[PDB]
Amino acid sequence: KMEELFKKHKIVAVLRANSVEEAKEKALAVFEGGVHLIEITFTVPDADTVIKELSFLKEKGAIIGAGTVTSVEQCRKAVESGAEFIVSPHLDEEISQFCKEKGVFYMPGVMTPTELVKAMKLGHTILKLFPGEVVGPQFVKAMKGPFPNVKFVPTGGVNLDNVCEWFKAGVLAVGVGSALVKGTPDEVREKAKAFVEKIRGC
Amino acid sequence: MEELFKKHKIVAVLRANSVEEAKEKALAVFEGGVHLIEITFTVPDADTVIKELSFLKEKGAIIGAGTVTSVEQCRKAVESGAEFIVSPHLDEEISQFCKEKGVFYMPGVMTPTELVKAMKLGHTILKLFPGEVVGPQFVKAMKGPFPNVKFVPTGGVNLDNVCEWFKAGVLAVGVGSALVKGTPDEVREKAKAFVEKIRGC
Amino acid sequence: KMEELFKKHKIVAVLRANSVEEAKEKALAVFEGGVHLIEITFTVPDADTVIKELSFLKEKGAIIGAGTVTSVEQCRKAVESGAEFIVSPHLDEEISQFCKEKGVFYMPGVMTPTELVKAMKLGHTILKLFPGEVVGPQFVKAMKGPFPNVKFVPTGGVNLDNVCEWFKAGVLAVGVGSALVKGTPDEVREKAKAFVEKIRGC
Repeated sequence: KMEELFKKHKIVAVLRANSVEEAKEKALAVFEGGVHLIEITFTVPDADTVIKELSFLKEKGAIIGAGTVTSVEQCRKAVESGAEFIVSPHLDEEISQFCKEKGVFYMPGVMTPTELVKAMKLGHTILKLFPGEVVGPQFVKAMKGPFPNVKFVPTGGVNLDNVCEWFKAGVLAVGVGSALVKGTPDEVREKAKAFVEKIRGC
Repeated sequence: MEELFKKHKIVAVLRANSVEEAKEKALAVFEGGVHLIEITFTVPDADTVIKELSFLKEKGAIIGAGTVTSVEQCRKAVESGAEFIVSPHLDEEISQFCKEKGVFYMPGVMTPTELVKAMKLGHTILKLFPGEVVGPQFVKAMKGPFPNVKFVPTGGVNLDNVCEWFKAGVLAVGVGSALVKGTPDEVREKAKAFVEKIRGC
Repeated sequence: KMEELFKKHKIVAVLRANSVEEAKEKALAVFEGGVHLIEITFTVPDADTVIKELSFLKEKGAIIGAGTVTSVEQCRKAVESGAEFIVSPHLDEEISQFCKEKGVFYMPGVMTPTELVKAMKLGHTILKLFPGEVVGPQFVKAMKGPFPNVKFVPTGGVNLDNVCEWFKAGVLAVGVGSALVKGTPDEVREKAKAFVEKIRGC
């Protein structure tokens, strides 16, 4: 289910905020601007409450998941609250096993070939590449040869200026954080439109 | 292998879409002066390719396997005559198998922590991958804390940067697409250029 | 205590050298130039001798530690010789445990988010980022989002040109090797003065 969605939409909003109220406002803005894939990070206070209270956005077509998951306890709260996918900055075998038990899509984050192979051995072929800015599109191109079956979602410093370079390198989708989600809701809505249009343009 | 890497300085990392293409490129490269030939397991029937190139060993070619990601692949490569095993990552299971089998294994590493784990498994010659991400800078940085580790970078090594890599302190380089892509004739020629450029530094 | 000393002093001299006498010459030079945090690496011959012999600087306010610690054996010798902190290029769980037991500050080095999370699970929030020149201040900015409580001390290529960029990126302190330590004692002392001024400035 999830693979096809990331393939279709090509962008996930990585939602960081300092309150439940701010996170909800930003999720709503990104969605109004055309971003349907929305990751509520666990750096948001009461992130699980946010996910539960965004059920109304799901009714409209939004796909709400959880990010910055660094423990199975957070993963469980995320899933119980309605998360449709789980993302972490790192590779975590425990979270991977939890998500399989629940039948929930997990996208671990990797930065190295060894992390990549460990993730692939746990059944993962769609990987978050984090921090993408640091390793660059070059990393994605380098992985093509040895790992033709693996697809990346680079996250970390993705912005309007570098988004097309990532798609030129062969990426499945991008995770956009601060370049998308910072600002007044009107600003965020218009940044969401800018990103959707930028991607449709590469 | 240590001494072979030291002497030859270049390993062709051979990716190809067929057995026939892989064999023709391995011959091209050898004819152009590259003695260390790594048949990656992304080559279809990479097993068969290594076995069918076994005769080149009699001409002094050293045929190994690359992109080895499981012990099952490792077994097939060794069974078919691979003289060395290379992977993009550090694999404890492949390390152990190659230790018992008495075959040289060069794991790939990208970080100081990965490097240290590989050293603890008995390795001091490491594939650095992807070289284009981490660069000569990484090789120079490792000389401080780990003076006795030596790297063989794979990834983006080309005619313009091969000498910088050797300036940074690498033991040999692994060259893929810059060497191996194109037709047999183009590959044999690019092989010659790399040997001369490397000798030239 | 070390967290507080890092924040106060902001720069650690990372001493590599080919002899005891060279290491001591460089330590004195850097100290006379106002760098109080001094890391003797275990690539210095008889580095534990260097640590013991520099003990007199401690009454002057120097804080002397050991770096390039790659085994518990070296860690035990360093602490025995008077090392007040321990640093490694990598994350070593055995060293972390030993240092925990002995009650000595340990700063493991990490280069990836997966290594970072493992180090956090071992109790570390202050991390060496190595090699700094490969991941850059962009790694430090990228980590602020998911790991807002983690503080970095980059080592690798920090120099007078980029030192303020690392601090502007959010680093707690910097580890400086050859940009600081290379040269005649007189040269090293003036570079130490230069680094302390430049850091105070930004």
